[PDB]
Amino acid sequence: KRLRIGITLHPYYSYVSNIVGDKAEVVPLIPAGFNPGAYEPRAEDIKRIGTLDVVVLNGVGGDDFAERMIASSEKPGIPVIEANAKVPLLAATGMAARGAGKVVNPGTFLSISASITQVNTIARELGKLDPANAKAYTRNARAYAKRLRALRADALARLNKAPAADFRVATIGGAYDYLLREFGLEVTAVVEPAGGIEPSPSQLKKTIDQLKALDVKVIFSEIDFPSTYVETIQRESGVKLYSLSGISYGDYSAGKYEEEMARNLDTVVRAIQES
Ligand code: NA
Ligand code: NA
Ligand code: NA
Ligand code: NA
Ligand code: NA
Ligand code: NA
Repeated sequence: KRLRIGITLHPYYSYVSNIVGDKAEVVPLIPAGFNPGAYEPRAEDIKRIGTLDVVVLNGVGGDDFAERMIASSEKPGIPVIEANAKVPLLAATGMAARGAGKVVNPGTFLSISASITQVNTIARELGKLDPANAKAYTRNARAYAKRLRALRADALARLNKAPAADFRVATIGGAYDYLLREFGLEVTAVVEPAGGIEPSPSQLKKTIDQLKALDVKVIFSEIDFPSTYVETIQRESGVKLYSLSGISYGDYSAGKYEEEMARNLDTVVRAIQES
């Protein structure tokens, strides 16, 4: 009776939940506790696609697993929502991105303005599939966007207090590229991620060497290093390492996206205010 909407990544559960409310069912494609980098979808997950009416996709490199799961299902021609259709995309850069054939950065969801565009795109397409609830989906998308804009405005107001020189930062990877660009942060250099969260002494040395060579004091890292590594990096290079949430862990909830974006924007503001 109610429309059954498939979702891939955690932010899309928040988007769809806030758009539909109780009027439709929001169905995660892959279970909570599992990251699709790497996790192999079960027959149970593929069978579930046969119970859905539409699948919302990031569709720009964030959820390639979803298109493969759909092709193997009982509904390969199921309606799909390309959430990023109207979102201007950022290039994926570095040795790793080039070596993987990655053209675009898919983390559009870490931008508030991009999330608003995706929410409006989902709400429009959902109403085409379920005309009876089209008015409600639009009204909910408007209320959701309003809350999201207030979050963007609040962070932008707190950064307005800070001088333009403080906005010169650097990164380890490009995971937060859409967020940093949106909040007017100038990325001086991008240090290529080497060796994971627990790098070898040789891999850590190379990172510290690349960091001390920089003229910035704040670094946003894609790699969430344990405190001992952070402590060593900071003491040996004089930079301050900050990590943000990629909104990809634990339970699916309607509030997850906004709760974690609030915190990410708190870290960015704290980083610049402390510099
Ligand atoms: Na990716
Ligand atoms: Na489509
Ligand atoms: Na990345
Ligand atoms: Na060494
Ligand atoms: Na720190
Ligand atoms: Na759930």
